[PDB]
Order: sequence, then C-alpha cells, then structure tokens
Amino acid sequence: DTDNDNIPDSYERNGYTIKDLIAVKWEDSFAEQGYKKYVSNYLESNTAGDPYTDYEKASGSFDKAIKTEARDPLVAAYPIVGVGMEKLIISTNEHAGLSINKGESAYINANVRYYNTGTAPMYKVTPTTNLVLDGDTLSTIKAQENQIGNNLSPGDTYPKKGLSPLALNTMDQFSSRLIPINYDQLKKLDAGKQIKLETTQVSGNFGTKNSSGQIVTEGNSWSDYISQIDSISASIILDTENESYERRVTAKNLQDPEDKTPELTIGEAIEKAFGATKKDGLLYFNDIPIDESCVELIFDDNTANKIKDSLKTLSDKKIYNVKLERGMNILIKTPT
Amino acid sequence: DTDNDNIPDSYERNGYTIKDLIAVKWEDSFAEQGYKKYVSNYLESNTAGDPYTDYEKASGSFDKAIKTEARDPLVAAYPIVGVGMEKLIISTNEHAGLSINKGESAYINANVRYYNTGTAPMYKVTPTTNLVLDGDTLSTIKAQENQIGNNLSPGDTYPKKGLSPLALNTMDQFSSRLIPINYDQLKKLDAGKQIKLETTQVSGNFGTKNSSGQIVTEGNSWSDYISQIDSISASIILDTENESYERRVTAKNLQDPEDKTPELTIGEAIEKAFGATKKDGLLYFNDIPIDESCVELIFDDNTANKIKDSLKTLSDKKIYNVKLERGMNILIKTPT
Amino acid sequence: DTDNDNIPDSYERNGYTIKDLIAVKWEDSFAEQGYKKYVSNYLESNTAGDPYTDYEKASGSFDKAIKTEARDPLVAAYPIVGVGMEKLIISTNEHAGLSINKGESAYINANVRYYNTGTAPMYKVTPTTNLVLDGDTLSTIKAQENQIGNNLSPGDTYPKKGLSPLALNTMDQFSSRLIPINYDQLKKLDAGKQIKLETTQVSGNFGTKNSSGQIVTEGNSWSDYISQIDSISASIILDTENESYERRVTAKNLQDPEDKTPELTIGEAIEKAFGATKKDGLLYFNDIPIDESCVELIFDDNTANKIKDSLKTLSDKKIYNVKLERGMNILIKTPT
Amino acid sequence: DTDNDNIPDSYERNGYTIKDLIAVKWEDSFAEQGYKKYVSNYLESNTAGDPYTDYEKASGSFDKAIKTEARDPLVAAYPIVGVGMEKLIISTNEHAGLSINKGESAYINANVRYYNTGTAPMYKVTPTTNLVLDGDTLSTIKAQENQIGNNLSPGDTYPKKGLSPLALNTMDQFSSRLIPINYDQLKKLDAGKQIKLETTQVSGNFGTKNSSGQIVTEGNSWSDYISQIDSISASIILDTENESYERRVTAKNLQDPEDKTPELTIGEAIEKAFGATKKDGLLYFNDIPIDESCVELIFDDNTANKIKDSLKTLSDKKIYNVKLERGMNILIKTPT
Amino acid sequence: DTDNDNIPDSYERNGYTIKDLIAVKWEDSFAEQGYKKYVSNYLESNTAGDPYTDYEKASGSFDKAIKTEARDPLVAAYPIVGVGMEKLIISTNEHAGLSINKGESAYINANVRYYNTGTAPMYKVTPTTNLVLDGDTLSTIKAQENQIGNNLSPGDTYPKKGLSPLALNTMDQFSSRLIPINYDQLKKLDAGKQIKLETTQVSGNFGTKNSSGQIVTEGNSWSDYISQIDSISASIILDTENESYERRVTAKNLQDPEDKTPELTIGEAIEKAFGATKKDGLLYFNDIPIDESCVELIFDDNTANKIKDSLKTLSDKKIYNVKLERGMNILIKTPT
Amino acid sequence: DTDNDNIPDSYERNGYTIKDLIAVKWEDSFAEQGYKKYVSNYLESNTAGDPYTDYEKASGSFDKAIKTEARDPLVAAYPIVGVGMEKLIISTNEHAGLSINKGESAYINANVRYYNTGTAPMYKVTPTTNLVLDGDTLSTIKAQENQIGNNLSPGDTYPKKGLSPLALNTMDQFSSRLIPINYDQLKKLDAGKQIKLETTQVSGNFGTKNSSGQIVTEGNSWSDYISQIDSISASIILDTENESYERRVTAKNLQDPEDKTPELTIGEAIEKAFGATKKDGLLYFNDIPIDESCVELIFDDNTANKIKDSLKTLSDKKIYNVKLERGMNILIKTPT
Ligand SMILES: [Ca+2]
Ligand SMILES: [Ca+2]
Ligand SMILES: [Ca+2]
Ligand SMILES: [Ca+2]
Ligand SMILES: [Ca+2]
Ligand SMILES: [Ca+2]
Ligand SMILES: [Ca+2]
Ligand SMILES: [Ca+2]
Ligand SMILES: [Ca+2]
Ligand SMILES: [Ca+2]
Ligand SMILES: [Ca+2]
Ligand SMILES: [Ca+2]
Repeated sequence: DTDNDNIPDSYERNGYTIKDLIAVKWEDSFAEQGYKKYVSNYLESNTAGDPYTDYEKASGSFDKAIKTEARDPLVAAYPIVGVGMEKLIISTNEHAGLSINKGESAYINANVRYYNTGTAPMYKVTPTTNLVLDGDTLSTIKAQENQIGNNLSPGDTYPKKGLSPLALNTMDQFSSRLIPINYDQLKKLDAGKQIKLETTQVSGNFGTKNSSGQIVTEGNSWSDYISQIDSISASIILDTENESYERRVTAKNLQDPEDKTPELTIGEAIEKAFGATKKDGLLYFNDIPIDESCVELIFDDNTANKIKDSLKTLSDKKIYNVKLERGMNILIKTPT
Repeated sequence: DTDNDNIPDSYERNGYTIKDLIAVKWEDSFAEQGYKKYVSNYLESNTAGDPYTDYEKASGSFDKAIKTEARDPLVAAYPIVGVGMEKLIISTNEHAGLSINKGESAYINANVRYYNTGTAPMYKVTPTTNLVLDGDTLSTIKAQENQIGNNLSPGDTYPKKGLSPLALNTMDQFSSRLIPINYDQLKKLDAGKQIKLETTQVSGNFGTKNSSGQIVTEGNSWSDYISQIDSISASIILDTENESYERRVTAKNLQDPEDKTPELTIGEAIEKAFGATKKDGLLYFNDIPIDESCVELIFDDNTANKIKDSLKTLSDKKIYNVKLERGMNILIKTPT
Repeated sequence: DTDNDNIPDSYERNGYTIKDLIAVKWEDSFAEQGYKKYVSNYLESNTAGDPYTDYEKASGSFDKAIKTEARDPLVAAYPIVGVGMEKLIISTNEHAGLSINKGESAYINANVRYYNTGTAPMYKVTPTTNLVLDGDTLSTIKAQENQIGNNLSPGDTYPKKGLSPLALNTMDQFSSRLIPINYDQLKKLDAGKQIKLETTQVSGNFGTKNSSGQIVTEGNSWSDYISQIDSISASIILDTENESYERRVTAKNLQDPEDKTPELTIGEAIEKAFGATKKDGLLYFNDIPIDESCVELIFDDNTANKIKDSLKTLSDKKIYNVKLERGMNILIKTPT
Repeated sequence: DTDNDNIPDSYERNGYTIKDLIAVKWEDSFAEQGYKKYVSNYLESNTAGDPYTDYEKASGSFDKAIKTEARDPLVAAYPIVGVGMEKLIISTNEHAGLSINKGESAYINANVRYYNTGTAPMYKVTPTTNLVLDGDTLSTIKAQENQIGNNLSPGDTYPKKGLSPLALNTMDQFSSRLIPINYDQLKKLDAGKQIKLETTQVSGNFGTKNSSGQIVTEGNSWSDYISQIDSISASIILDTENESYERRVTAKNLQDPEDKTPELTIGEAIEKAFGATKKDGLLYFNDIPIDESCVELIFDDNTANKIKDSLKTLSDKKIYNVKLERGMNILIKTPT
Repeated sequence: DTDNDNIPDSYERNGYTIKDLIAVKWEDSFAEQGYKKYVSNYLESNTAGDPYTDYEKASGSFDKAIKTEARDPLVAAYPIVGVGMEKLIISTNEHAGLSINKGESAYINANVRYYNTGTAPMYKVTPTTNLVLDGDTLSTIKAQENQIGNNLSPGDTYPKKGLSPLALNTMDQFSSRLIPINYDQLKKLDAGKQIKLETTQVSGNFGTKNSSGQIVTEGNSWSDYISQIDSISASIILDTENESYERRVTAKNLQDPEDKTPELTIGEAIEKAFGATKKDGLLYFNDIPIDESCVELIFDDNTANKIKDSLKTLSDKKIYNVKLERGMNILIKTPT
Repeated sequence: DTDNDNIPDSYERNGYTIKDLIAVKWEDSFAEQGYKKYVSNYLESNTAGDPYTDYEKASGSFDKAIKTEARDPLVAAYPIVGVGMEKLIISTNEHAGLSINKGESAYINANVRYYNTGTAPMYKVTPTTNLVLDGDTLSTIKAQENQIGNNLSPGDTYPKKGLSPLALNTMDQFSSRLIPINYDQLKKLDAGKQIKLETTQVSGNFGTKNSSGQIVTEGNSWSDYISQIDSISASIILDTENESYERRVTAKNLQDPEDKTPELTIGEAIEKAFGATKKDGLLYFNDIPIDESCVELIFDDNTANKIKDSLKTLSDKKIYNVKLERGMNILIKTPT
C-alpha cells in the first residue's frame, strides 16, 4: 500500500470490489449479483484527478447527486455547464424636443438559462458570459448575487422546466450600472443583425465531508481542478438528438515509465464512461446500439491522424480496438 | 456497528425504539404505550440525507420546531417555501411641460408573503424571485437585508396572520436602485395584462447543536443538501383544499446491491410520511380517510408508466401495494 | 444523572432547592426561610428551551437583569419587544415656476419608541417595521446603526421617560436614501387618512458568560431560539390597565411518551409565571386578586374548545383546574 | 542529507532517479527503459527557486498541468504570460444643438486575449496593462473581477480558439467609471495614429497540496517568486515561427564558493530545458534540428561579450561548449 | 552563546566563516578560496537591525534577490526607492456658449517611474507622492491598486526599460475622483512655471521563510524597520555619474558601555558596504579607484565638524582612518 | 521576586545595573565605566505605565529608536506629537451669468506638518484636527490613508526638512467629499480674519517583539496607554528657544500605603528625565546650565500652591529640593 488509500497494490492492479465498505478480490461469480470490477493505479491517491480518492469513488461515499458512472476510479467527476441565451430586449435612452445621448444610448437585457451535463453537480455557479455583435465583444459580464444559482444538479437546468429564464441586465459588481451600448451599434443591430452571447468560464464549488459528519461547500472550488483533469484525460461526447452527454476518461502516457495507469481502448472507455449493457458483444446504452457501424463517429485532425497511425498495425480493423491516448476528442452521433 | 451512529446493525435492521436515550429491541407490546418502530440502514450515518443522523432523528434531539413526522429516519427534514405575490403598484417617473424619460420610465413595488410547508424551519430565508410580464422576465431580485425573514416556522407565514405583507421595491445589493421598467412595457401592461412573480431558489440555514450546549445557525446552509435529498427520495404532496403538505420519503435503488435501505410500498410511505392512524385497515389522517377509493390520486407520465409496469405482476390489484422507487411524484387530493 | 446538568434525576423529579450553589432535597420547613421548590425534567439540559440550563436558571447565575420569575426552570427567559409610532412628518419635494416630480414626490419621517416586556433584556435591538397606508405596505425598513438601541432592559423603553422618541427617516443599509412616496399616495393621505406602522421581527443578542470570567454579547442571537420556545410553550398575557406582562410557560405533549415534563394546570402555571403570593387559597399578585371570579379571562377558538372538552370530565368545575397544553393563549384583564 | 529533502548528498551529486517514489542511483542501463538522470545541489531544498522542492520536482507530484520539462530540478516552473490587444472602439460623448464636453470627451473599449508560455499554469491571472498613444501613457488598468481569468493552462489562451476576445472598458476597482479621454487626444488619434497597449505585471497564484489530500490555490502568489528566479537563472527563448517557448535554466555563480550547483554549458541547458532527442550528436527537438549551424542565434551586448571572452580559451570553437552563466539571454530562431 | 543565534561568542568576536551551513573559525588561508571574514556582536540576534539575523545573513539563506554586499552582518538589507516624474498633461473641464467651472477647473495626469537602489527588493511598493506648484502642495496621493507595483528588484525600475511609464491620475482610495485644480493655479502654471512632484514615504513588504518550506510576503512591512535602522547606522552614497548606490553601515555608540559592536573606520566601512577589491592598498570597486585623492568626498556640517575633531589627534592624516560614528552622511563622487 | 520581571526585590529597592543581560548590585566604582543606577518598585511589572517592563527598559531591548532617557524605569516612553498648519488656500465654487451656490460655496485646503517630541516614535500617526474661525469650529477631520504618516521618528517631522508640507483637503473616510464652507463664513474671512487649526487627539501604534524574532506594529495602540500614564506622572517641558522637549516622570501618591514607588525631588527628576551631566553640583544639559538661578521656571496655580506649602517646612530654601508629586506641570525656559 504505497499510495495510502486503504487499497492494496495487488488489489488495485488485478481488480477489486468494495463490499461492506472493505475491498475484496474479484471473481467471475460476482458479476451475477450486480457488482463491478475496478482497476486503478497504486502510486496515486486519486487516479482521475478529481478531488475524491479511489476508495471514496469505489465505495460511493462522495455524494448522492453524482452519477453512478463516476463511481469508477478511471472516470472523473466533472460538470460541464453552459449558458443558453434568448430574448435580448433593448431599452431606449432618449429624453422627451428630443435628446439622443451618445456613448450611453440604450440598454440591453438578456434572458439566460444555465444547463449542466456530466456527472457532478455545481453548488454555486457563476458563469462569465461575453456578448458578441458583428465580430465585436460588447461586454464581458460575470454573474452577480442575483444571477448566482446554487445547487445546479446534473441533467437539468437552474431555471427548471415550467419557469421563465433568468434575467441579466447589470454590469457592476453590485446590482447597478446597467449595460450601455453605442448609438452606432444600436443603429447597426436595428437594421439586419442580432447579438449573440457566449460563455467563457464558470466558477463553482463542490461538496466535501467534514470531521463532524456534515458536508461543507464554501472554501472549495472547481477552478483549480480543470487544468489537472483536462491535461490527462480524453473527452467523449455523445448525442442522442434530444439530450447530450460529455465525459472525461483517464488515459496513460506511453513515454512516461512511472505512469502505472491501466490501458483502455476506445470501446472499453466508452462502456465504462457513458454506461452501457453489453449484449452479444454489442454495446446498447439504454436501447439504442452505439456500435461503430450503427452510429456516426466524428474526430478531429489529431485524433484522425492518431487513429490512422494506430490502425495500420492492427490484426483486427476496428475503431474500438485502438488504444486511447490523452488529448483525443470523440463525438458519437446516433441515427435518427 | 459499521456506520458508527451508536446503533447496532441487527437493531437497525430488525426494528428498534429509543427509550431513555438508548436503543432497545422492538416487541409487539411496545405499541400500547405510544412507541414507534423504526427501520434504517446500517451502512450510512444518515439514511434520508438530512444533516441529522439516525440516532439524532430517532431520539428527538435535533430541534423542537421540527415536526414529529421527521423523527422517522426514513423521512427527511426538508422545508419547502414559496412566495405569494399581490398588489403590484406602479410609480410614474414623469417630471412636471412634461418629461417622459425612456429606459427608466416607471417603478414597480410588490407585496410578498413567504409561506413554509414541510417539517423543518428555515432560520434565515432569502428567496430569489423573478418577475414575468407577457413572457418576458423583467428582473430577478434576491432578497436584501430588509426582506430577509428569520425563523420561518413550519406551517405559518413570515408576515403572520393579521399583518400586512412584505414590500419588495429595491434591486441593488444594498437598499437602493429602485426597479426600472421600459415605457413600452408600461404602456403594454397598462392596457390589458398583469405582472406575475415566481420564485426560483431560496437559501437558508439550519440550527445545529454546539459543544457548549448552545445552538448555532450562521455557517450552515440548506443549498448543499437539496441536491442530495432530491435525487434519492420520492415526493408526495397532499391537499386538504385549505392547507397543503409536501413530504420526501427515501427509496431504494434496486440495481445497486450495496444499498441496504428498507423497502416501502406507497401505503407505508404515505402513513410514515404524512402521519396517520390506522383503523380497520384504513388510513384516516386526522378524520378524513385517504384510501385509494375515497380520494383522487394524480401522477406524472413516468410515475403512471412505472405503476403500470409494476401492476401487471401483482396478486392484489391495489395502488398502495406497488413498490415505491425514487423519482416518483404523487399528489393526493381529498374530496370536498 | 442522564442529562448531565449536575442535578440528580430523583432531585429533578421530586423537587429540589439550590443552596450554597449545590442542589438539596425539598422539605416543608424550607418555605419559611424564603426558598422555592423547582420541578424539571431529567432528560434535557434546558427544559424551557431558553439558552440557560436548569442549574443555571435555578441557581441564579445567568445574569442580573433577568427577572426572578425566570429563575424557575419551567419559565422561559424570553423578551417580547414592540415599536410605538407617532408624529409622521411629511417633507415636500417641490422645486421653486414649480416642479412636481413624481415617483419621488415627498419624504416621510416617523418617531418610534421601543418597548420591552417579559423577563430577559435584549442587548442589541434591530426591529423591522413596515408602514401601511390604505391597506398598502409602503415600505419595510430594518433599523440601521443610528436606530439600533443596545441594552434594552425589561420593563422600560429604549428612549427613557423624559426623552424625545427616536427618529426613523432612512431606507438604505447605510444612513442615506430617504424614504420616497408617490404623488398619488401623498394626495390620498393628505385628505382623510393616516399612515400606520407595525413591527414584523426583531433581532437581538443575549449575554452569556465566558471562560475568563467576563460576559460576551456579540455572536449570540435570539432568532434561533424563538422557533424552539414558541412551539412547546403556552402564552399568558396579563393586563393591569397601566402595564402589560407576557409570559411563556412550558407544557407537556401527552401523545409523546418520552416527554418526562411535569404537568401544570392553569392556576399553577399562572402563579409560577407572573409571580404571586398565595393567601387563603387565592392568588393576589401584588395587591389585586387574579382569581377567575374577580378578573376577566379571554381565550381563542382553539383554547375555548380545549377548555370545553377538558371541563366536561372534571369533578370540580373551575377554569384553573384544567390541564394546560401547548398552543394555548390566555389573556387576563383585571377590573378597573 | 544536509538539505533535508529525503535525497542523499552523494545521490544528489552523482546522479539519481526516482523509481517507486524512492531515489536510487543512476546506471547506464536505465536509459533504455525511458528513465532520466538528474543532478542538483545538496545545500538547498529547491535548486531552481520555484516553490517545489527537488524531490517533488523529480518524482512528479507537483501538479498534472506542469510540463515534463519542469520535472528536472534545474529547470524552474515559471509561467510567462502576455496580453494581445485588438479592436479599440471609440464611444462619442456628444449630447444632441450639440454639447462637446472636454476632459471626459469619449470612451475607449479594447479587446484583449491572455496568452501563456512556459511550463506552469497561472490559476488566477490579473494583468496590469497600460495604454500608450503618441508616447503618452493614457491610463494603467489592472483587471477587475470581470476580466480575471482563472486556470490559464500552458500553451493556450484564456479565451480559447473559436471564442471572441475579452472586453476591457472599465477603470474603477468595481465595474464602473468607464475610461475617459481628452478631446485633444481624440482629435489627435482620429487623424493618423493608433493606440497601443502593453503589459507591465501579472499577479497569479499556484496550486499546492494540503494535508487533507486536496489542493489549494488562494493564499499563494507568483509575485514573490519572480525576483528570486530571475536573478539566478538564464533565459532561453525559441521561436518556431508559429509558436514560441520561453524557459529559465539555473546557473552557478563562480565567485561564490558556497554555491554547490552543477555546471551546464549552452547545449546541455538547451537540451534539458526545451526538451530534445539527441541523435548522432545533434539536437533535433521534435523534427527540426536546433544545432548552431542550422538555426540562427541572437544574443545581447553582455551575452555576446561574455561569449567572446569565454571563446578565446577553448580547445573546440563551438557556441554550445561555452559555460552558461547567470544573466544571459539567448534567442533561437529556426529557419523557415 | 548568549544571543542564541547558533553562533558562539568567541566566534562572533574573533571572526568566523559559514561553511556547510555551520560556523567555523577564521584562518589566513581561507581567503585564497574565496571566503570572507565576518565580525558581529554577541548580545543581539541581528546586529544591523534588518529582519534577518546574523546567521541568516552570514549563511545566505535570506533570499536570492538580496545583493551579496548585505551578506555581511554589519551591512543592513534596506531598499531605498524613489519616484521619477515626467509628462504632466492637463485636461480642460470647459463645457461647450462656454462654461468655466471654478474649483474643479481642470485635471492633471502624471507619468511616474519607480526606481530602487540598495540591496533588498520591495515586494509591494506603495509610494506617497505630493505635487508642488509655486511653493504650494496641490495634493498628496498614495498609490492605489492600479499603481502598486509588486517585486521591484534592486537596480532596476518597476516599468522596465523599453516600457512606457506608469500613469497617475486618481485621488480616491478606489479608482475614481480625478485630481482637480483651481482656475487660478491653472492660469498661473499656463504662463511660466511647471509642476514638480516629490516622494514622501513608501510602504512595502519583504519576503520571509515559513515552516512549510515556502516564502510569505503579506503580513510583513518595512515601515517598522526604517526607524530602527536609520538611528544606529551611517549612510554612504556613491555616484558613478551613470548609476547611484546608497548603503547603510552599522556604527557603535561610544558612550554606551553595553554596545559590544565592532568598530569600523571610513575605509573599512566603504569596502565592506559598496563591495571592492583591495589591490596595493587601494580600493578599486570594479575598475574605478575610490581612494580619497582620486575621487571627491562631500560631507555635511556635523560630519565635517566630527571629522575635524577626530583629525587633530591622529598620527596619520587620512580621511579613511577616522572612526565612523552614527549619524554621518558621506557622498563619494567619482571623476568623469 | 513578587512582581515576576526577573529582578529581585532587594535589587529593585537598593539599586541595580544590567550587565550582560543580567541584573547585578550597584557599587560606587561602576560609575567610572559609564554605568547607571536604577531604582524601581517591586510590586509592579512596569513602574511608569509604558508597555515595556522594568527589565526591558533597563536592559535596552525595547527598540532602537527610543531615546536613552527612557531606559530609566521611572521615565515613561511616550511620544507627544502635534500639527503645524500653514497656507490655507480657498477654491471658489462659482459657475460661469454667474451662479453663487450657498451652503457649498467654496473649498479650503490646508498644508500641515506633523512634529514629534519626547522619546518613543509613533509608527502610524492619524491626527484629528479641527478648524476654528471666529470662535466657530468649521469642521473636525481625522487623517485618511493619504494623510497617515508611518514611522514618525522622535525629534523630526514626518515631511522632512527640504520637503513641502502635507496637503489636507478631504473630509470623507475615503478620499472624496471636499471640505465645504458657507458664503457667510467666506465673506467673513475674506475681509479681516484668518482660519486657525488645532489638534485634538492622535492615534498611533508601537512596535513590540514577537516570538519569531521579528517585530510587529499592527494590533497595538497608544490610545489605551495615555490615560494610565497621565494620571500617575508629572510633566516637565524644557525650551531652548530652538527645540522643545516634553517628558513625563513617575511620582508617588503619599496617601496610598501600597505604593512602593521611589521618591524623587524636582532636581533628580529633571536630571533623570531630560538627561544632564552633573558638574560641581550644577546641572548642565549639553552646555547650557539649567539651575534654578540661571533659567526661568513657570508653574501653574496648583503647582505654585503645592510648592508654597512644601517650601515653608524646608531647612534649605531651594525649588529643586521640593518633593515632586503627581499632577505637577513645570516649564523650564533657558535664557537667550
Ligand atoms: Ca492503494
Ligand atoms: Ca490509488
Ligand atoms: Ca448503526
Ligand atoms: Ca445508520
Ligand atoms: Ca439532571
Ligand atoms: Ca434537566
Ligand atoms: Ca538532499
Ligand atoms: Ca536539494
Ligand atoms: Ca551568538
Ligand atoms: Ca548575534
Ligand atoms: Ca522584581
Ligand atoms: Ca518591577
């Protein structure tokens, strides 16, 4: 036990299961009772880089809002949130003779909705959105106390279904100083074009247990864990044309000989990340099969190049048999 | 005693009662003295996810404002509060020749009343209400120091009966910067329509004991416990046409084999949650029977589908004999 | 000694007296020296819910401003404060041609006086008062640093006799942003009606001893103890047509078999709460008798219903012999 | 072990390798498995001046976003960030007769993008940029809460590729007080010239491990480590005409006899800093050779003078065989 | 070892050297290897008054930005910083008929550059500069967050070479309230004269080691160490017509018999402070000799009087053989 | 050793000297080596009331900016600072038709210089100055962050010689809200009179040693030590027509029999406070004799009355032989 996470090294290498809050060896008969087999590394406290260790992830005492796909030590608990924008309303600043003040000529108010995907929940969201109009960033606004939405659960929005979206109209750190806009930009957008909004960063905390049996949120942050997770993991995004899922799977650096991380191919990583039931050698998700022939796979330039290099020296010419290295981005689009 | 909550595992599995602040086994003769039988899990400190453990809930030393229905370890102590709005008054901003300034053309002041349902009290309420007019969110306001109402007890309002409702007219973090509204929206609402208000989130603390014998409120929060409770519990709401009650009951995930949570049907969950006296095999609440034939039951699409699947393989065709799984939403409307 | 408040259980059940800072048994000869007999429960540190325990209350080391009626462990130390309003003065905002600005058309300044009743003193009062005019809450103002009055003793006002009342004219968290009022409301109140003011909540601290021999105020609060006291106690208010007294007496829940609280009738609760000398079987207060025949008793609907149910099965038909349960509200008006 | 960094002095002098989190001696057969040989000093906890020690750097437990070139104890982990500016937009402040207010005659809004080079990431960037126009510093602005960009990873920008740049338009500590500009400067820049922007300083924190197994960011700073690193290290910057790299390598002061730092020439420092594979005695980077003949080397006056003094007494007349002393600045431009 | 700085008293009196982080006696053969001989006092932890002790100064573990001349325990580590001002630009506040508002009639913006001399660096500079015009202090401004420059290294400026100077235009604690100026002063300075700026005080922290192996800056200050150093030390300033150097050397009070400080003449103090190589009995600095005949020496009235008293009773009539007492100010100007 | 300040009671009563940081008995031969004899009390930690004890004062480890006259335990270390005012400049607030706004009709800016006398330095001065004009206090201003001058050494000013005085023009807690003045006061002072300024109180900290070997300033204050020192000490002020000195000497209350303080006459107190060399039985200061015949002595009414009572029963009719009691104020003016 070099890593000191109450898991033996042989257990962490050859497979283990958590039963009655203790680790036991893996046998083939354990799969009939609903158990799972986990493989991790014996030189690190947390394999995936998330703030929970291997034993906390495998036992399932991190939280009760984190999905069961993040119980695997090789799958990182990481929320990916975004902002959906609509209904930009313009307030005229003319004084009634008339008085067309320039510089501060109108005001803009937007309706936003925060959406979360992934596994973990964000307990205090604070997105930073910038407004783009005709290739010109008008402003960059970080959410104030009126726009901070606590306990954004995974899979649902902060303004829930059946509720009107949030309003964003202020710029100051406190709720004052409404967003101004030039007269030239006002006359430009009144003719033909619209204003788009995009997110840049989101800051949020996570819940951790205390020594008194309670959980605590304030003091933690996700901003110091994004840089660690994104550099050692590959990103797989699946679209079912009605919902979307984004997952990060840990990979092994082949050049480093001190990285005793288990090696996963594309198919095993997909099965352990998204959550699927294997039947007749075919992944099936809930009902929709996600094999290579049935669905469409979208890569990047580097991912396609790496797959092309790793496909020339394979006995079996399948995409899912290619070794998964860090930095890959995979998109899986199911047929309609 | 794996969970370390001074309750033995056999006691926690086969039923137990708290007498003289110690746990004892359950016998059939204990029901004649007014005692209750509790079943919990032996692998978790708190079964329902509320910040009080099984022993604290069963003994009854959490607080003296929490209802006796939350003494059961399977019933979570969770307040559900809301905002009732009335009497939106409009202040004209015309200067008297006239001067109709646009952008900031009028002001709105609303009267609000905070209502609490459930079991636990919220010790420092801070609701976040947004105003909707013609499908357009005008503003989203979080309550300031003048609108924060401490010690909102369960079953009653923060402005008590015989008192005028609270006033909401400010937008800034401090008490300044009255709510503006466009001239177009002013002329729109002056003709035919009205302004609605809805709640989005409420943040509040809870009282916990200290090592000095006193209780402490500041430092705790409810926002980190909503996401844990709502993902592992089912929600039952009962209407008596004059008051409403909302309760959350813990359920068991069948796929997870490490969840040693007791299994409850619909009838047992209703009886242990709302509080009822069983007579001739019929639940009776206070006086009004709440059996399946007498009252009306309202489900959702997923709840009705799950009940339809679980009803085809039952020897007795009754709704209350269906196993209760997580995610169900049940509404019970009594006849008038 | 289960409760661990250095009081034995038999002493706490059969009666005890504190002499030389230690507890001794009660004899009939102790009443001739001016001693009192106390009964409490042996399963709780503090019976009445106030932040002082049974031994602290019985010995008399809580404070020296708390009344001797709160020395009894069954009587809670709880201040009830209120605001008396007068002399609303209106400031015109017309600019002299004239200029009648709407929205912010005048200002209001009120004179307030904080009054305290009960036993304990409030060490830092901060009342929250709302102004009602023609059934319309104009504003809700929480007292700022200029309106916070420390060490409000029981039985007297914060602006003492011979001093002009406090002034309330600001709305902002700091001393700025004077209270505005519409032109319509100004012309409405200038004709026939007046503006009333009511209190909604008051936040205040209490003094507790430290380990260094000093007392400390900042850090404590009364807002977390109102919800506990008001749910387990009955309220008795006595009027002598010149002063008023409000007291809370602890009661026993009959359905709960783990509540080992002593049972008190109406007469014993009145005698132990308000403070009276028994002579010829008649309570006498200071000089004015407060028996059922001499004075007038006012109940509520629930209190009268409970008394009617509990009066049909009594051998002696007297009001003071009825068992006192929680939730009762009693008013005692002495004849003039 | 004088320095107390669990590394023996003979190990730290003659070469060592970290295997299974313990230090072992270096043999020639270890290079075939992918291992590296490290040399450090035995009188200091951290040789390069970065906040991580020799054992933390050599083992590789500092962070997972730091590049593998900073695993060497002689290479300092140090981010170098900068600001790229574009799209200065001017807002007129004329009131429409006209009204040309002087002093505050227009406003300027800039679009900025933060770029990071080096090894370590900056976890909370706060650049300080000043605007120069016609040799006149108009203003110096430090980034506010809307312009602070957390977790700026090495090798990429804070507004990532495919996103519009950040907006800078405020001057006050809070988001208010837009940037003013004189009428003379407005008429000066409207004719022929443009406004440039430059960075002056950047403040940022770094992530360090805690005793609870988590990492912490707030409390640390980079501003107290720049002065230590820059005085004892030489700077080498390499340009590949599409990306740039900047590295700092520790050097030895020859006059100080208590500096037991290993001596490195130019070639060894380049190979250990930038990261290169030696083949046939030639450095090759990724594919592009970076030998003295193939690429162009740019020095300063002091660097060229020191190389000229150290080149007259060399048996082999090569640039890479010159001893590297502190204060040198080297630029390596690859051919196109 | 009375002073408890792990240095023996005989070692501290007769000379010592730090080798392998331990103190050893001084021999004449140690000068051939590059070692130095130090003399200090045995009754004080730090002889010079700087926040580093004798052992920390002699070993060289204080910091790596402090010059090697401050390694001597008799030379205090003390930065002397100043502000160089240029390019005062005037902003007219006339409104265009015209409108010449008095009191606030124009604005002034200055360009400043912070320069550091001495040994230690200032880690957070905050200079306090006042503006003088025609013998009238217009304003006194302390630098805000936009004008605070961290890690000002010794020997170089905060806006480095090749960068435009810092801008100073605000007066408020936050970045607001631009500097006003009277119309009389505006018309006075527009005719013939200019505005000068001078520094009054500078506040800055210093870096010290922690128990966790890191260094910490916030919490320390230089303002409590200026008064101690300046009262017990003499100041020597040397000018080479292109750079300037300022040093403080500790002196001994002759009247106090409990001051066991070593006695230094002018020549030994100059050699140990500025740093010089002795050759043929002549100081030589880098190359320029700084003997009494070659260069010009400038004193004050008190310094010249003390030298005149101490020169009448000397066997050898040289300036450098005069005993150096506290309070002396010496200027050394090299020939051009 | 009752007082526990590592000084024996017989040593503290019969005289003692601090040599090699330990206390030794006094002999007549110790005066030839430059030593001093100290007498203190054995029932108090600090005799004079200053925050340094008897051993700290006698040894000389308090600070290095405190004068040697405060090394005596009977002389309190106490700075007396003041403000010298000049150059009140008036800014007109007329708008140019004209516009003479009343209430806020002009502005005043003063030039101030802080001077320190006594022994100890004030490390963060914050004087509170009020402006008097025609017997009317215009305003009372406490110094803000721009006017706070750290490390005010004894004997010199905060704006040193050769520097322009500080500017005072603001009134708000932050640097805003310039000082207004009425039109009536403006026309009153423009004719014949001037505005005077006086100090009322000054708040400042002092430096004390820490357990880590450093000194700390923030957290201490002088405001809690003025009331203790001024009630038990007599004040002697000496004028040499070019500088002034103010000292406080501890006295003994004759009525209290528990005050074991040594008794001092006027001459011994003057010699031990101001610092003088006794020659031929005559005090001589530096060169100017300060005997009763040569210089002029100025008392108050109470001081002259006490001297008249204590002079009738003296064998030798000299002023310096009168016992010095607390509350006396003595002024010593040397001839010109
Ligand atoms: Ca392990
Ligand atoms: Ca592990
Ligand atoms: Ca248990
Ligand atoms: Ca349990
Ligand atoms: Ca007890
Ligand atoms: Ca008790
Ligand atoms: Ca070592
Ligand atoms: Ca080392
Ligand atoms: Ca020593
Ligand atoms: Ca020493
Ligand atoms: Ca003593
Ligand atoms: Ca003493």
